[PDB]
Amino acid sequence: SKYKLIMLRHGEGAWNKENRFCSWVDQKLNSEGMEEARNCGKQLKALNFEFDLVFTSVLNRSIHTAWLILEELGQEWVPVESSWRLNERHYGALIGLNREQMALNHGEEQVRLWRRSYNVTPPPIEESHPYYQEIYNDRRYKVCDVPLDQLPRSESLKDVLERLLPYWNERIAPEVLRGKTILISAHGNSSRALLKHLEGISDEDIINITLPTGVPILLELDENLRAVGPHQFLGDQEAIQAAIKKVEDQGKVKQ
Amino acid sequence: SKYKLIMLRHGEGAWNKENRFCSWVDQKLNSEGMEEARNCGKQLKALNFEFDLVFTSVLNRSIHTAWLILEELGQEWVPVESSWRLNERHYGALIGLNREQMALNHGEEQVRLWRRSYNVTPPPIEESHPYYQEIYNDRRYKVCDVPLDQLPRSESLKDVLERLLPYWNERIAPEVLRGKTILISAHGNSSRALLKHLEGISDEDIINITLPTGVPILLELDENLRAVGPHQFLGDQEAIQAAIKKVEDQGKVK
Ligand SMILES: O=C(O)[C@@H](COP(=O)(O)O)OP(=O)(O)O
Ligand SMILES: O=C(O)[C@@H](COP(=O)(O)O)OP(=O)(O)O
Repeated sequence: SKYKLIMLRHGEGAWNKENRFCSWVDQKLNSEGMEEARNCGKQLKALNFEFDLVFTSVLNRSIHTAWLILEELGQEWVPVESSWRLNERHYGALIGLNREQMALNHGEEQVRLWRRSYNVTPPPIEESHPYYQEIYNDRRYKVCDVPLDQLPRSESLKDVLERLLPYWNERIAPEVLRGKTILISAHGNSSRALLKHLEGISDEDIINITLPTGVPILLELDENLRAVGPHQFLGDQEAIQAAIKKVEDQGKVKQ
Repeated sequence: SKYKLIMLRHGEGAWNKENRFCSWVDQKLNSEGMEEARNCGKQLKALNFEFDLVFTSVLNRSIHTAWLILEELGQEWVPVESSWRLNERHYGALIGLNREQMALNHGEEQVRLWRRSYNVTPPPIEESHPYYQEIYNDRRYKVCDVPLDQLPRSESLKDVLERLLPYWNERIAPEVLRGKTILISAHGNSSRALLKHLEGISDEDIINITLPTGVPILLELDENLRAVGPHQFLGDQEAIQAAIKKVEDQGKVK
């Protein structure tokens, strides 16, 4: 048989309007991001989706996005599970910094490696970093399945997959094989990591994949939980392609 | 108090202005009801509550109340679990009717009996009722731990406790004993039901218990999960007392 699930990246936040890496900083959605979530819900309602389970990260923007979608669907009673393993990639010391500023300071090539490469690891975030405390003093990281001191201080996309894959195999994949309709409300790079795995994208090719925000991602899997075909985006394709470019352009020097 | 837990009933719903028995009909919170939820979260945050698990009914107003509370607490990550067993008492045929109009026509004492009695079972809702289809056709009841045809069509407060107690004993109680701080976002009568049980309130005394909306109810339990003392409403008692009278007045003429 074949199985379909929905994956999506939450919408806008104050920091991305400023083009700053947010990552593990628990920023809330802004008005726009909230609306993008509701629009995703309306599209899903149009397709008459009836979810059985929802998985999110422990970053509140991921959870609020799910809640907004469920409300649009009148499905607020559907079980939700949140895990740090779906958290956006940890950008380490790059957290809070302006992407275009990084391109000017280190060049576009380096920035593209930091943002999209598979193996490159961002410099780790140190205790002196402006957002260090706000992150590691939060109780949500004191009750994860890994000790607080063992949580990453930065992650390469490969690092993300290593901590996300076990969660997918052990808690999400089984539900898919049981025919459950699943919604994964994740982030830009945690989503790319999952896609890289399910579609068997190469270490090299994954660098060219950029996901637009607030856009339902359609993915169909076979009996072996491997992608039957490339992931697709639900909505106006031209607008989605333009949004993908805007994300890419955030790491480019003006011209 | 070896264990402490918070329970509360959600604020005003979409039918509150009309003062109609909502019960199993899935109406959403109105503007005021949302604020009541937010104020609850603020009050809980001021008292340093850190929840580890939240239980709600499957009625959206109860879930939304929990979500708003969690947001004020910055605890949106805390696990939430929902069950029809925490649903408000099923008002049967009385669903959709105006409380005050009933009081006018049948007498305040009669309506008070229907609302707070422990043993009186309201007339069952019938297929001809305006809100029957809307309730029993909903997918949330298709995936219950009980067959659709087995779900009640009306419930006395005693019936409510009977289908709520199992959920408490099997899912909630164990967590409390594990030291977890729990929040129960329930309803006017399902909350009364749980209180009767936990505080060992008599069949007669339970009739005089009316719970205010949007007010956190602190319950302190011992090793046997039995209330050590009476439930405590967290907030200004005078304002809380008025919130209670508001509920009682819903069944009074004028
Ligand atoms: O790291 C972040 O803040 C972005 C991704 O940024 P880029 O890797 O695309 O630059 O993830 P999001 O929080 O928007 O889901
Ligand atoms: O819908 C209901 O019947 C009320 C209780 O009504 P009364 O027994 O207080 O009249 O429960 P709620 O929806 O507010 O949680």
